[PDB]
Amino acid sequence: IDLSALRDPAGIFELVELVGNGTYGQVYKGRHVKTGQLAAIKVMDVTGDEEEEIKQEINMLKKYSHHRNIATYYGAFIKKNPPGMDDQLWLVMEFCGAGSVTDLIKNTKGNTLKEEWIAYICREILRGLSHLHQHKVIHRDIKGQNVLLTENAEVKLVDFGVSAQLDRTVGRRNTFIGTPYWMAPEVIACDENPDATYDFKSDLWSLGITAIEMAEGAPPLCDMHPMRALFLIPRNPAPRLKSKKWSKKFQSFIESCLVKNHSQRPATEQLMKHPFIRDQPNERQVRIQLKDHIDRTKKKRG
Ligand SMILES: CC(C)(O)c1cnc(N)c2nc(-c3ccnc(F)c3)ccc12
Ligand SMILES: [Mg+2]
Repeated sequence: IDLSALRDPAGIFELVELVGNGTYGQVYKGRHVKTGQLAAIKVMDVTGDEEEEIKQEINMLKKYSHHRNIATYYGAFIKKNPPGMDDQLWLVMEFCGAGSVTDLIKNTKGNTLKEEWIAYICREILRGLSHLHQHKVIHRDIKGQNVLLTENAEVKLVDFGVSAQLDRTVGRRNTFIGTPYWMAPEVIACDENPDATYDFKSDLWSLGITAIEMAEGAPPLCDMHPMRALFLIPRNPAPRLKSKKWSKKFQSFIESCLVKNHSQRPATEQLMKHPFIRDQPNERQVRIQLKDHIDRTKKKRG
């Protein structure tokens, strides 16, 4: 890509406010100057050292974010600064006004979501992942914070900042990256074993952890230092839901994502056939319930 070809955003997009109290770093609520359309705008310095990472992120946004379960890319802008000073890059995308899944859990009594909500959100994440995996992309940072909701309760993935683009379906990677509590054992192995590798199945493990996060309010081992969780994830039994209150169908779905040996872990197509994902006869009411929660939360703040 050509960063020099990018337009200055003045008169096109404007920054309104930093989002989520800094939880996502330099991500802003923005607005189109002419139409008033909202957007999320990620702001970064263009240093010569992060060129490959910036290119990977723009390429993912440009090529794959049109899918209904990914927050859509609107374009990129550059604020040029004088010689010796770093230019700033803006990546502009769809604004998911209802916030994250982590926020949904925080704003729900008992910090636990109903199974029917978890089935709906997991299916939408799996559809977004299936689209990415079909295009040889590994997201590598699936977690509740990167799963957002629109005001209409549509589910959208964000943040391609640590993603990978493979050359073949069976392609492998070895970068130790991601968020510890959600990381698959085979990704964790790359920190201390230089010969260890992984593949796209790592995203399905992260999805299973995200489902536990929605059910129990936090991923397993959340109450421990991340270095201790990294030590335990490869050696502990695969996580399961603690309570037997959950349906056997949901318990079975978690048992399916959370296979430690990734060679034996299912891909998205096999997981989307699971009865927990496949059978959703109340999805219309789930979306009404989610929209009612969204509307109430918006009113409660002021
Ligand atoms: C309302 C909310 C939860 O603050 C929001 C809303 N809409 C978005 N698209 C957001 N996007 C990101 C995001 C994070 C990392 N890399 C990105 F490319 C985008 C973060 C927050 C977003
Ligand atoms: Mg989209």
